[PDB]
Formats: sequence, C-alpha cells, structure tokens
Amino acid sequence: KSWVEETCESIDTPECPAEFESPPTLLFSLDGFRAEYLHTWGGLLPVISKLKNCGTYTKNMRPMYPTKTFPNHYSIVTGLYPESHGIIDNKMYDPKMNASFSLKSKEKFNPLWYKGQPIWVTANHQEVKSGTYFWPGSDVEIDGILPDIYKVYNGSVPFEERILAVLEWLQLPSHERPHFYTLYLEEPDSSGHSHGPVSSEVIKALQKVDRLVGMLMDGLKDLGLDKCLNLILISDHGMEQGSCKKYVYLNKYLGDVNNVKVVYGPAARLRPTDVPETYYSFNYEALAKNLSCREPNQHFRPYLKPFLPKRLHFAKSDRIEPLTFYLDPQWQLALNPSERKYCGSGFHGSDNLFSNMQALFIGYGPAFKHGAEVDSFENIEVYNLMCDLLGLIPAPNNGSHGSLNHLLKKPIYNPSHPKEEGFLSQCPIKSTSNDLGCTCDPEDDDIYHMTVPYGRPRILLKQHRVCLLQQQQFLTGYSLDLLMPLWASYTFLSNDSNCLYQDLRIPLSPVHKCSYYKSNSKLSYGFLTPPRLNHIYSEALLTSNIVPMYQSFQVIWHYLHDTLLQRYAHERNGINVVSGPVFDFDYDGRYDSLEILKQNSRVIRSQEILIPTHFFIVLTSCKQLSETPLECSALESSAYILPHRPDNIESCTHGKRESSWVEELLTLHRARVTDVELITGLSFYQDRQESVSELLRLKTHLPIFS
Ligand SMILES: *[C@@H]1O[C@H](CO)[C@@H](O[C@@H]2O[C@H](CO)[C@@H](O[C@@H]3O[C@H](CO[C@H]4O[C@H](CO)[C@@H](O)[C@H](O[C@H]5O[C@H](CO)[C@@H](O)[C@H](O)[C@@H]5O)[C@@H]4O)[C@@H](O)[C@H](O[C@H]4O[C@H](CO)[C@@H](O)[C@H](O)[C@@H]4O)[C@@H]3O)[C@H](O)[C@H]2NC(C)=O)[C@H](O)[C@H]1NC(C)=O
Ligand SMILES: Nc1ncnc2c1ncn2[C@@H]1O[C@H](COP(=O)(O)O)[C@@H](O)[C@H]1O
Ligand SMILES: *[C@@H]1O[C@H](CO)[C@@H](O)[C@H](O)[C@H]1NC(C)=O
Ligand SMILES: *[C@@H]1O[C@H](CO)[C@@H](O)[C@H](O)[C@H]1NC(C)=O
Ligand SMILES: [Ca+2]
Ligand SMILES: [Zn+2]
Ligand SMILES: [Zn+2]
Repeated sequence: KSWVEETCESIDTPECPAEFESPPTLLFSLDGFRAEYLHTWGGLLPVISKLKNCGTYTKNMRPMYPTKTFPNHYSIVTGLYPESHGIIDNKMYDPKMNASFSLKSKEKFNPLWYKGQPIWVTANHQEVKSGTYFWPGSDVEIDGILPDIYKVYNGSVPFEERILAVLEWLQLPSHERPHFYTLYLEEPDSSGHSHGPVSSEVIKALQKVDRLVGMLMDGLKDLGLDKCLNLILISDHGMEQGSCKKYVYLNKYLGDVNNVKVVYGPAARLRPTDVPETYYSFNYEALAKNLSCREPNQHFRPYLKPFLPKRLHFAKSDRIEPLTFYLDPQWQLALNPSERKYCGSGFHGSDNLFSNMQALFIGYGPAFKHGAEVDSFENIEVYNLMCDLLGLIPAPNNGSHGSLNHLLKKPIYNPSHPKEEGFLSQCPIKSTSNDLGCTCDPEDDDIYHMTVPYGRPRILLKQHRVCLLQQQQFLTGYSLDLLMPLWASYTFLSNDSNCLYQDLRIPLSPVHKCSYYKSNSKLSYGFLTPPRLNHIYSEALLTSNIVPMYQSFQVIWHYLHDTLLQRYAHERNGINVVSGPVFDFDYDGRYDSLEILKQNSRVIRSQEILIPTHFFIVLTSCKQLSETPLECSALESSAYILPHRPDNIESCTHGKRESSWVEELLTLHRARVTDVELITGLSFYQDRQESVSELLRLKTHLPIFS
C-alpha cells in the first residue's frame, strides 16, 4: 500500500532508523500555489489533502510584498521583510551600485544583493549540514557560506529527478548527511501564468504536483523515514487573472516620454532614465501629484515611498524607487503596451492582503500536530520555526519568535514579554496657573482597571521619561521629553470647540494655549480621547489630551469617532480604544530616536512643534458578544496606522462622498498590533490571561481583503 492509500498515524514520538539522531527538515516549495486551490480542488488532490488532514494546516498564509518568487522565497528562509533582506523584486535596480537585477542575469549571482542570513548559513555556523535544490539564494554564497550540497538553478531539470536527488542525499553517511533540505517546483506557477488560475492546465498542474509529492512520501516510506521527517509544504504567492481591459498605461497621462523607467506589474515602481545622475535629483513628488485622481474611479494610486501603508513594510531600502504604485485587484500598471509581457495572462504581485495572493502551508511530521487547523500567519514566521526544528539559535529576524508554538507538539522556545525600559515617573500638581486664552461656552484603582482592563501599555522606549495621568474616563501615558501624550486608553461601551483646560500635572507649553491656534493655519490640535464621552466630559478638554493635527486629518479623525466608533460599539458590544501619535520620519517601521526626532521638529507659528507622521488606534473587543470589553474571555483586536497628511489627495475626496473615502482609508491602512508596537515602542496586553505565545498570535494578525 502506497503512503496516500494508508490512513493517518499519530507520530507522537519520532520513529527514526539507526544513524539518525533527530528528524531532518525538508522545505518543499510549490511556486504559484494559490491558497484557494486546496480549498476548492481538495477532492482532486488526494496526497496534499492527506498531509493537510494529518498535519498542521492554515487556510491562508500571508506572503510578503510584492508577491513575487524571489522576495518571498528569500523572506521565508531569512524571516526578514523584503525591504531588509535586499531582494525587493524579481527585477530591480540598485542606484549605489549602478546595476540591475534579473533572474536570467549575471548580477543574480552577486553576493552584494543578498542581505540578512538564510537558514542554511545559520545552520553552517552551528555545525549543521544542509542540502538544497533550486532555492533562491542557494546558488549565491552569502557571508562566504554555501550549503554543503547545492545546485545552480536549472529549470529544465525534470521534477522526478529533483525528488530522487533529495532521496539520494538522505542516504549519505551520518557525518556527511545534511539535516536541512529544500525542494522547489515551478508548478503550478508556470501553468498559472499561461492559462489562468481557473483553467484545465492548472488542474493538470495541481494533479501533477500532487502525484509528485506522493512519490516523495512513497520514497520516504521505502527508506523507512515516513515517520521520521518534518515536512513543510509551502508556496511563495498566489495567482490572479489578468485582463487587457484592466491594465494601466502611464503614457496616457505622460505621453511617449523616455525620461522615466517603469517596472511593470501590479506593484509598479518608477525611476528616471538618467540614473544615477538624477535618481535623487528627480522630484517624484510633482509626478506623483500629477498622476493622482485623474480618473473618476481610478484603479491605481501614486505613492511616495514613505506614504505607503506601514503593514507592507516597503520603504526602507535603497533599491526601492521613491515612487511606487498601489493597484486594485486584477489590475497591472506599465509605461507602454510594448514593455509588458502580456495583458490577459495569470499574474501576481498584488497586495499581500488580497484573497488570491494567499499562499500554501502544510506542516507534517513528528514535530507537527495531526489534523490541526490554525489561523493565518506571515511567511517571515517560518524562519524561527525551522530554527526550532533544527535546534538553531535564529538570526535577528522580523518574526515574533514563539508565535507559532501552537503548531508544534512540544514547543522548543517559550517566549516572554519585553521588559519595560522606560523611566516611569509621576506628575503631581506643581505649576498654577497660566492663562490659556480660551473661550468656553456654557477608588482610583477601580477607575484604573476600567480604563486599561488588559493592562497598561508598557514603555519599550529607552530610556524615555513617561508619566501616567489618570482621569475618570481614560488613562494617558504622557511624555516629559516630548511634552505630549504617547498613548491614551479608554473603554467605550455599547450605549453611554476653541475651549480648553490646563493640566496642572504637566509643564506648560506655548502650543497648549488656544491663542496659538488660528482659524487660518491648516495645522491645529486634535483629541486622542473624544470629548463627547458621557452633559459633556470636561477632562477630555485637558491640555494633556491634545496633539498637533492637520485640518484635513480632522475630517478623518472626527468621522472615525463620531460615526464608525459608535457603530463598532453596537456591533461588538463595546470597544476598548488605545490611541496615540506616531513618529517615524526615517520610514523604517520602528520608533525614532531622540536624535532624529529633533532633526524633524519643524517650527510653525513662531513655535517649535514635533508633528506626528501617523496616528495609531487599536480596537479591542470580546470574541463572545455577550461580554463587554471589561470581561473578555478572549480578545478581538484590530489596529490601524493612519497617515497624517496635510491634504486628502490619497483619498480623492473630490465628489465629496465623505462616508465612502474614509472607511476605505481605514481598511487600507489596517495593521498588526505588532506593527503599532514596533513603530511606537509600546507593548500591549501584558496583563492579559492568555499566554505570551497566544498574545503574539493575536498581535501579529491581519484580516484578508475579499
Ligand atoms: C526587521 O528585522 C531586521 C533584522 O533584525 C531589522 O534590520 C535591522 O535594523 C537595525 C536598525 O535599523 C539595523 O541596525 C543599524 O545598522 C546601521 C547600519 O550599520 C552600518 O552603518 C554605518 C555604515 O555606513 C556604520 O556607521 C556602521 O558601522 C559601525 O557602527 C557601530 C559603531 O560602533 C557598530 O555598532 C556597528 O557594528 C558597525 O561596526 C555599520 O557598518 C547603523 O547605521 C545603525 O546605527 C544606529 O544605531 C546605533 C546604535 O546601535 C547608533 O549608534 C547609530 O547612531 C544609529 O542610530 C543601526 O545599528 C540593522 O543593521 C538591521 N539588520 C539587518 C540584518 O537588516 C529591521 O529593523 C526589522 N524591521 C522592522 C520593521 O522591525
Ligand atoms: N533560483 C532561481 N533562479 C532563477 N530563476 C528562478 C529561480 N527559481 C525560480 N525561477 C524562475 O522564476 C519564475 C517564477 O517566478 P514568479 O514569476 O515571480 O512566480 C519561473 O520562470 C522560474 O523558472
Ligand atoms: C551606470 O550604468 C550604466 C549602464 O551600465 C553605464 O552606462 C554608466 O556608465 C554607469 N554610470 C556610472 C556613474 O558608472
Ligand atoms: C538543465 O537541466 C537539463 C536536464 O538535466 C540538462 O539537460 C541541461 O544540460 C541543463 N542545462 C544546463 C545549462 O546545464
Ligand atoms: Ca524610525
Ligand atoms: Zn512565484
Ligand atoms: Zn509566477
């Protein structure tokens, strides 16, 4: 009986043959295996389905941006964002090197492109042999290290020969036998491109890849290793059906120009022709503004590199062009119709939150649970997972180590909460009482636990001075070094102007007085905590609850609290809200140091002001609608990092449908709670009853579009 014909068998304890001390780990990749494939064509894939039913499976695995082979395949083995490991796209360019990158090119084998530290390099430093087969970055030597057994990429090599090659390596002597293995197949990406996600060719491809995996499992069985191997069946990205009618050509707005170069695709980037002579000299801002809101329902959008949604983490790299394009699903962008390969073929590279861009993940073996289905997770989390499977100390990556513990029978690493590095001090009443120049028209522990029911946010800032200011409706973490609130937490239940009051607990600043704010200047102040809470709550009009805010953002901020927030309280039976300013001028996704904060502190209206680049807001509710946010058994989190812009060009307000463009902006700039943590230096939910690993799972979560 073949392996696919046999039923499920619990591998609680690894049954390894002699000469094996511990189960090896094989990374089997199926390029272009969209997540919807297994959802829909499960009855046609008996081998893949059994690995799913007897292993650890996830409906959707979220890949990196852009959704391309090389960036994702390299992000898997490095656990790094594409902006950090160097491989931004299949085709890219480095200005500082004056060299282009391509799959079919000599620059591909240049070690100056590959940053970070892949798993095979990590394994080598800790005396662990590795045998790879056609994995991106295996041909090139990183840090002067090459896998003990490698093969320079040759797509002409038959798949059946690739499997046998790995099977031959598994038989090597105990001292010369690799402990980590990789496998790569071009299917069903190849068939996906030429005929589309919904075709007879992909079905034939899926069945082909399915039988090929069955051959591997039969091969493992004949070697007596079917219950002694950890298998991770993964993919790089999904597949979307392209159309000729749904394509964007830049020439229609620019003309047959030759001063700009466009890397075509659903994730388009733009660089000048005179490069690197005018790589920085070229002002992209004008071109971006000249391309925005040209169509009534435009399916593309010009984005300056720091203005992209933070969830993508696609700014802090030299190779990424300062001008990018975000496109709607099923849409690609190019300069001229000649540059593009084809318009009506299957493509990928779209937003990583799109339904069809989702990838595959199946963990099978003694280390993985049997028939366990978990929630979605990013591919950068797999790096740490493999380190635990190979007994390796992971290199510094972007994955939350320990967040995938629920996949393993016996988890190896037990994570802990980050210690508070902040210098927590107290702010008593000391300075009474200045004139604010404002016109106003006519015990403690119980209120604490009510405002921060999951625990106060911890200050990961080193070594920032923070005070805890308690009110009757909210608790705010105030900064003494920046003289403004870092965060404000409050609970909003299902059903419950030019005037201000001086907070005697904080030092007075010239920007706290209303006389500072005129009706002419676009810059004003906004509240972190809505004043219409619970008559009218007056402590929300405290000076310590205001932050510098553009008038254009107030359009979004008011609708967020006056309309959406109240609706969410009815739908989710109340919400706990934590809000605050975000300062990331270096667009790296992490909080700025005191040094760079002072460099970006503008002066306006004769006063020095540090204005936020973004504003974060985290919404927390109960998974059980019968419970209020003060009595959650399990949490329901959703975070947002909203861009603080002087205007609303990104939204195309023109037509004046306020209720439409705002919600679309919120959903677009949704982010992981971890993303908010990383960019603000705060830690949430530390006093929550669930374990750290569970809380990591919660904070690293993102909803899939469509
Ligand atoms: C995802 O995960 C990845 C990996 O963890 C994260 O990527 C890492 O980000 C950090 C923070 O940005 C990076 O650290 C910085 O490294 C830079 C560059 O290093 C080089 O910089 C100069 C080259 O021109 C040079 O000055 C440096 O030379 C020495 O510098 C000091 C001297 O004592 C020494 O410590 C170094 O070892 C070098 O010998 C160096 O060649 C560096 O410029 C940054 O310095 C900042 O911080 C230091 C204090 O540590 C401070 O003194 C400086 O003033 C400055 O503020 C900083 O060290 C790191 O390189 C990244 N790692 C990888 C592998 O990419 C990424 O942040 C994560 N992303 C997200 C979204 O979380
Ligand atoms: N290691 C590699 N080196 C060069 N090309 C590769 C490698 N792996 C896959 N490819 C090619 O990349 C293409 C698929 O990439 P993608 O279109 O982004 O899904 C196919 O043409 C593959 O043959
Ligand atoms: C940049 O690269 C191009 C193409 O190889 C080359 O023609 C040019 O000389 C290079 N410029 C510099 C500054 O070296
Ligand atoms: C690629 O692999 C095929 C099949 O083994 C082989 O015939 C061919 O020689 C290889 N190409 C190169 C460039 O070596
Ligand atoms: Ca920063
Ligand atoms: Zn691919
Ligand atoms: Zn492809």
